[PDB]
Amino acid sequence: RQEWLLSELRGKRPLLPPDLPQTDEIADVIGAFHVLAELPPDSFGPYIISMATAPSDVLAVELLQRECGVRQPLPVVPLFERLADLQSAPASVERLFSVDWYMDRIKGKQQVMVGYSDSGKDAGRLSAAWQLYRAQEEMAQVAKRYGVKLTLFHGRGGTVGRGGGPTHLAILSQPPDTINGSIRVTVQGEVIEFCFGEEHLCFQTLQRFTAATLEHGMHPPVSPKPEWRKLMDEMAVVATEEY
Amino acid sequence: GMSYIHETVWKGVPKFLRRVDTALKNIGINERLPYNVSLIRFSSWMGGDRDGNPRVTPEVTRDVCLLARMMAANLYIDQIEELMFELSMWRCNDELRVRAEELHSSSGSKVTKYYIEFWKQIPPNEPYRVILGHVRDKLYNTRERARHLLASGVSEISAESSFTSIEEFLEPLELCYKSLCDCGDKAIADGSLLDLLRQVFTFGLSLVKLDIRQESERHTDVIDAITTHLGIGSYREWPEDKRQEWLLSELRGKRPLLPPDLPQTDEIADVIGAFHVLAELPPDSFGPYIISMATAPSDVLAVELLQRECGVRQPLPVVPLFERLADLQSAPASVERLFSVDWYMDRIKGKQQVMVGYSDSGKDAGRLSAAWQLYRAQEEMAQVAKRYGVKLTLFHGRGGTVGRGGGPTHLAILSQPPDTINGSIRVTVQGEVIEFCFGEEHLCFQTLQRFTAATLEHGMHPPVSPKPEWRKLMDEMAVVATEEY
Repeated sequence: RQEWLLSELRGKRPLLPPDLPQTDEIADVIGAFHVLAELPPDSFGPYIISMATAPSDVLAVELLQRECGVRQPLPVVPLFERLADLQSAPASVERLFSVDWYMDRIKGKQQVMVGYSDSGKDAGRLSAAWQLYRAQEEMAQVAKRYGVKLTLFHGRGGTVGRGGGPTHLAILSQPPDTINGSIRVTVQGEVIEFCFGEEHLCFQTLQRFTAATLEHGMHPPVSPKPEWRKLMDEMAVVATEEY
Repeated sequence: GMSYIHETVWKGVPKFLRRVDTALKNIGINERLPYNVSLIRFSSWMGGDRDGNPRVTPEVTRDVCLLARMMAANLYIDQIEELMFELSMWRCNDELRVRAEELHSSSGSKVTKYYIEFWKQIPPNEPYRVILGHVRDKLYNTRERARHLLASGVSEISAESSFTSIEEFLEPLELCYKSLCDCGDKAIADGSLLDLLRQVFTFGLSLVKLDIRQESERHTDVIDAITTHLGIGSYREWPEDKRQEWLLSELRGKRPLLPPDLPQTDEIADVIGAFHVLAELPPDSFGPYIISMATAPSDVLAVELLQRECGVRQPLPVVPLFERLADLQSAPASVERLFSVDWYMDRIKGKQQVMVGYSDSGKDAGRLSAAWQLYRAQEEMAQVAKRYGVKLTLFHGRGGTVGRGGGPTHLAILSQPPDTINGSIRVTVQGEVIEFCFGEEHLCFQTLQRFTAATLEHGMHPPVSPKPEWRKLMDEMAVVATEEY
């Protein structure tokens, strides 16, 4: 997949065939790619590939996008949500930084979302929670190694079950040196009423984020002790087992 | 050249046939000639032929081919407008009765005050006037549709609101005929109705089909730039067997070759342009796509590619132009080599056509040599086809003066090898001659008469085949002639 896609991306000759048949599904996706072509570049965020698993997953949207004609190809970002993908994530991320082509189009910046909702679904809460830590822990290191301004998109839910909880507490419970510059966070419907229902609520919400986020940078939390690390890893498998 | 169509040939054709009917009955055949059959058809090169003439840009074709469609639309209206006045019968087909009633409740509008005749809604009491009227209205949008298209960029008038195909225009007409013949009144059907029906088959929706021409070395430029750019060699420097390989792989393929980032050129584009327009306009408004000075079979394929690659619904057929002496000799060669390509031979579907030029042939060699050479050439070519079971039809590039292959029509047909016409032939009416042949009433009637009478006879009573003796002397002389010239 990587081999082919990569060469195809370096080619000059078209691909998407006119006579190509189309499912009620193969259309809903190819059409969407066209709407992005029309609308202005400033009105779009990134293209997030749910259930991201391997480096090809990204390269595929990198292609489909140019093969459907797009001025400013939205940036593509992986959504490692299953425990399996989370563990492998750090690899994927490094691989993508290995492909000269990508590294050049990346321009030094890179984003990657990480789900909490489904993540805690396959594996227990404790396990998922711990895994996510390591996830962003290593990912950062990888990035850092290639000098990439990796920023993480946090798919936090409304309930503790989907990664919910007090803003500051949360941002606090994240590996030191992973936030610093930027951070993205979701506000699941119900939470919007909460976090931005009143004016005093809004002001405080803005207050919370910018504050918490500022501290985590200049006053990072403590890095777990080897002993803690080990015992965590352990309780990790035991928590999924019973799960 | 159009002036003749809507001034003498338009109302001529129908009359010519009426006589072809009277003749048939005089020989026993108590049946008119089916209106679907078309004894004579008119095509044009004005706007399509762009070989060596830069002024015929791809837009020129859109314009001329659009304007011509408006003229047809216009002509037919005068036809229908009156026809309505004639078919005032009420006794109709069980089938027409339905078709009519539906259009009655569907219209419901009658406020068309700007209509000189048949302005308020037509009662279903007059079945045919009902359907005819409908056909007329759709005809107006067809005329206006084109007007706007020509005037501005587009038209408010919808596609479905107008006639886009000949079948769409025949179904209603044909209906009336059947209805009439069925409910008795056949004679009344065989009247103005029969005439209009014939016109539609002869003239269609665009007065005349339009041929297209362009020396192949241009098609080579385009294909070569496409390969160079994509990083796969220079199509130019490719050996004929190589080109046939690549070109055939492509035709078989499914993945697009035409890169959007392709570096255009006034000419590299001027040619792509042409193809695009071919896609825009209807499939019917065109004739064949001729390739000047095209030799090897790769030359016929390179076009088969570009057509589809530049997106063409019903890609028009390709026909070579053998004119220079040399090309006429090695003519049956390239011909056979071309029937040897499975893909081609397969999409061709038996029918094949090649054009033989009469001007340059005797320019480089004698008139005698050339005259004999064109005979031999189209003689053999007729077998290289008969052997592969293909209905090859010849396009004769006959001029005005004998020096360019001209001369009396019946004599010129009679001078053609036996068994090489069989009711299928295309002949050019070079500028000046158009005046000569269709300038007046009787004049036009003679040209049509002459052509069909000759072509008919040349088939059922062929000319003699040259005795071995003659052939030898002829071949020998031809040499002396050319050596003398």
